[PDB]
Amino acid sequence: IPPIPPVDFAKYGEIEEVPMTRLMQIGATNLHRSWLNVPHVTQFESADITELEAFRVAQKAVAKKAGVKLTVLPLLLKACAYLLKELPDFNSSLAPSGQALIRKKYVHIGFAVDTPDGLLVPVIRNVDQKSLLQLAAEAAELAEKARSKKLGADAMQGACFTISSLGHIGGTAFTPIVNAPEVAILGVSKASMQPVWDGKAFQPRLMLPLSLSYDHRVINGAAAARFTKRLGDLLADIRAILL
Amino acid sequence: IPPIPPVDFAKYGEIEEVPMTRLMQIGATNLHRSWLNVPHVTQFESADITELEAFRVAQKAVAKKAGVKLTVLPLLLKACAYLLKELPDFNSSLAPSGQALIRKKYVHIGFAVDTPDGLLVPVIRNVDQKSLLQLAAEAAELAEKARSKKLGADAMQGACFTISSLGHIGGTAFTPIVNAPEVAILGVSKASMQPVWDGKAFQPRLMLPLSLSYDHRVINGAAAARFTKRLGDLLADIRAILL
Amino acid sequence: IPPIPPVDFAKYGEIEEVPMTRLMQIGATNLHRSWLNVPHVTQFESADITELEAFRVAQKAVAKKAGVKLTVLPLLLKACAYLLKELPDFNSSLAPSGQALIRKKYVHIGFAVDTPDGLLVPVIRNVDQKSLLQLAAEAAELAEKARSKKLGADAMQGACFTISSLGHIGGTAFTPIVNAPEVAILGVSKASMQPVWDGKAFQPRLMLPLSLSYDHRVINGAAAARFTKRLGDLLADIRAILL
Repeated sequence: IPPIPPVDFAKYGEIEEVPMTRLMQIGATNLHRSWLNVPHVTQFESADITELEAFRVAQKAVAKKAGVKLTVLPLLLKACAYLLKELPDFNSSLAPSGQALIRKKYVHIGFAVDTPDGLLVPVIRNVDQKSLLQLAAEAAELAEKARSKKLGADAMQGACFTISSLGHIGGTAFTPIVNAPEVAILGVSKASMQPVWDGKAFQPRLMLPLSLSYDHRVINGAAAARFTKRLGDLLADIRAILL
Repeated sequence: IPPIPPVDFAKYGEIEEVPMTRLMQIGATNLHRSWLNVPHVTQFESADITELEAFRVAQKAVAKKAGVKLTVLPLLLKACAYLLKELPDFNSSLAPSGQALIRKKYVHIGFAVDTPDGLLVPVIRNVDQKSLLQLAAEAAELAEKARSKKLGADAMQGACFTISSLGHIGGTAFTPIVNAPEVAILGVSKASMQPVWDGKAFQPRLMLPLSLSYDHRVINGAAAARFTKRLGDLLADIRAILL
Repeated sequence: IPPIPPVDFAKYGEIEEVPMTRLMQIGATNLHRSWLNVPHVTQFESADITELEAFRVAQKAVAKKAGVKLTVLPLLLKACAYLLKELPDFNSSLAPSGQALIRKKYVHIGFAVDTPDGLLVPVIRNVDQKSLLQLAAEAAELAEKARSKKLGADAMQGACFTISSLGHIGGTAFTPIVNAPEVAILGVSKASMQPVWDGKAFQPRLMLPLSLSYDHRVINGAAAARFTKRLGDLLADIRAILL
């Protein structure tokens, strides 16, 4: 792969060399290994979370009595675990012989935490088996452990899918990079009030933007549009997870 | 190109190996060969098809009397063939000497059909010369042939451009991968009612989302925005194809 | 990197070979070198420029008295220079030892001009130090020099960031390719009137679509969402540049 010509950057003005933490360099290498290895496609969709938000906000009492803050993330984690069980090609990996996929029978999901030294993706194990407030607490713990360099590498391992949420900073949608050997990563952005046709007039609904990137070798376009559609359906009525 | 480290996936839970059809493996290889070879950009645009939909729906009688179902696809095929004639760099390919483009003087277009064994892209030849109901029928035939493994490889050959339509499952936009040695692929998603400024108030218009990925080596950014703009214009009034 | 199988294209119809200008071939090579080398992500955002447009239009008198046309580009250039100073990782480059970043202490920005022979990206030096009408004039000069093959290669050098504006042709958003060894490129598309929730009803605001692609090795997802958010904030009130 042809390298970039070196440029003498100080010919154009003052420069200064800051160095990279080992975590950024590790990060850097893994992403470039994902990028050259995975033919990426991104599927955009946005979900109606007007009702999910109201749920979230009404349960602020309960959540505080349990010491967890309830955010959208445990609600995202729960719906994607249901779905990763319904559509198992998403919960799997290409075997190194290129000719089989390892379907994992377990659901562990990581999520991106951006710390000072770099990106960490702590994994929550068997997300399918935990409740909203369990997930809430654990997510929170692992994030502080991650910020405070106290996350032992055991916890960065063997995830089946990654969620990257930037809803807290902003943006309309992005195209995340798959953490190979996983096969898909959900990027989530800022929710906004949007007019939505109700058959007669435009209603304001709160809409969460979602960006699913996938490994096109394993997941085709119709499988991915069916996954973000189902996910949009589950987030608009989380009670469907009950049945 | 550095390979992905092998992970022992059964350390984290129960796994199961399902194998890949030869069609998926073929599929897989061709996409990775496209991905490493084509510097991709995706241009998003959305077109006003309120009038095209009404046309489509009013001609349901005619279409049934001819045995074809009229969908948006023959209407997409016709407009892109007009346009592939107007903007010939889109209907062409990079010569293997990297220093010339083969402009094709013919317009054959394929479209993605996702079958059980994998993705097939049957080609309709000389789309420029067929009418809406001819195109309607043929598309339909090739798709059933494709589902039923009866599509002879002659029909997967020598296309100039690909349309991938996921409007039937959902999604807001995606970033398709170019089927090299073609130079562009139109991805089409779900149409929705959207408010559109009429200079004075917001009108509800039915808007089709379009995602053109292209080979940035051959097509520059301004050529691609001019192609989806023209396409948006042609779909809002298909009568412009007449003149 | 596996090559594309050669196809005999004249088996399917009449072909014609047109050749590539040296500028397209140069262009072609640089993009493929960027693509294989940079793990790309694109961050979408859109900014409220209703007030910026009114400013622009009210100062048409002044601009004409100075001989410059005031467009959105000098306003984009100014806000990104402020911001490139606030978020210096965006104004920097990966050292060839892969383990340090060269932070540039200067702000020179290029912008894409698509000419007949190919894409040129003239650079305006020390954009941070020039005013709106200086920037206006210079941009304009360099563009005509670029169209007329009179741009000496000195002017295509040592830029820290690229803006590619296609707002003049159309489109909703695109995913530009980073001009390595730069680390980010802002793509800008067509502004449209959009309903925006004001807490009580939907107001029509003029919204500029922005698409920031970045080198994920150097910039993480949260840094990029913070850059397009800040940029959206600066374009909605350019007076913040004053303080």
